[PDB]
Amino acid sequence: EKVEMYIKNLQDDSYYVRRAAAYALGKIGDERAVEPLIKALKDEDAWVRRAAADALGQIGDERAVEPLIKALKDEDGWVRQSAAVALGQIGDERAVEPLIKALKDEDWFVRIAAAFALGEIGDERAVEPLIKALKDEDGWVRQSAADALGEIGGERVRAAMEKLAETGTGFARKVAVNYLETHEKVEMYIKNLQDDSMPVRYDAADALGKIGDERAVEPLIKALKDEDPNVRASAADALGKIGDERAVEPLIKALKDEDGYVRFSAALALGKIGDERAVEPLIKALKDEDSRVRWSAAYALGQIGDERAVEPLIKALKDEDWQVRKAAAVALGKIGGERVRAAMEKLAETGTGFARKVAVNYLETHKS
Ligand code: NA
Repeated sequence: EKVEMYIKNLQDDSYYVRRAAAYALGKIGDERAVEPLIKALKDEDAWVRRAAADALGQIGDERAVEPLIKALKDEDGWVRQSAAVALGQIGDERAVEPLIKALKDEDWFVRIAAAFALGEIGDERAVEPLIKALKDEDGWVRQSAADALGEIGGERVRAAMEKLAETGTGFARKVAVNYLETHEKVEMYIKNLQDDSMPVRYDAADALGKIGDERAVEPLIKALKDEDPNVRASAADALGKIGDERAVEPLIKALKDEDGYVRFSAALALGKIGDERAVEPLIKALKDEDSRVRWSAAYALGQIGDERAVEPLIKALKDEDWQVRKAAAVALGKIGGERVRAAMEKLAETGTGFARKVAVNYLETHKS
C-alpha cells in the first residue's frame, strides 16, 4: 500500500515528486511498477529518467528491455549508463548488440557501464568488442573490460587471451598474461539448483530463466517445491520467461503457495505461457488475501485473453486496492470481445464511481 502512491505520483506535474516516486520504487517497487516506470523513462527530468532505469533493472522484468535500449541513446550520459547497468541486471540477450555500441560511447562512465553489462549477460558476441576495449584511452574503461571478459570466461576468451599474451602490448598484454597465470554453463546451474546454500539455488533459478534453455524446465519445476520461498518464486518467474508449457500444471499448484510473492510470480508466469488452463485458477485468484496476487491475476488474465474472465474482471473493477481495479480495466481492454462491449454499456449506465468511469472510457475509445 506504499507502492501505489508512488505509482500515481509518477505522473504528477511536479518534477520533484516524480523523482521521489522513482527513487522509492527503486527500493520498494515490484512487477506492478514497470509499466509506469517504462513511461517514466520518457520523462522531461533526466533525474527521473535515470532513477527509472535504475529501478527497472532492479526489478528485472524483461519488458523493460526494448525501452531501456532506446534509453541507451538518451541525451544525458548518466541516463545512458543507468540503462546500460539495468539491461545488464535483466540479462536479456537483445541488449548485447546495442550495448556493444555503448562500448564506444563518448562518455567514459557509460563505456564502463556498457562493459559491465555485457559481462553480466555473458554473451560471447561481446568478447572481441571487449578485447579491443582493452586499448580504450581511459584506463578505468580498460579495467572494466578486463573484468567483463573474466565474467564471460568461455574458451573464446582463453583463445583471445592466449593470442593477446603472445602478441599484445600494454594493458591488454598485462591482462592476458595474468589470465594465463591464474587459470556447458546451463548444466552447471541446473546442478546448482540442488545446492545446499540458498543463494546458490536462487542464483541458479535467476540464471536459468535469463538463459532460457528448455532443459532447465523440469529442474525448475522441482524448484517450485523449494524450501525457501525466494527460490520458489524465482523458479516460477524463470519458467515464465522460458515459456515451456510443461510448467503449466505445477505453476497452477504454485498459485496455492504459502508465500504471496510465489503466487504473485506464478500468476504472471502463467500469463506469459498463455495456456487457457490457467484461466479458471487465475479467476479464483482474483479473490486473494494479497493485493499483489489479485493484481497479477488480472494482468495474467489480460495476457491470456480468454472471455471467461470478463465478468470476474467486472467484479474486480470494485476491488479495495486501487491498481487491482486499474489492472482489471486493462484486462477487459485486452480481451475486448463483444461480451466486454455489452458488459461495459450496462456498467456505463448502472455503474458507480471508478467502475462507471472506466465503462464510459471503454465505450469512448472503441468508437469510430
Ligand atoms: Na538517479
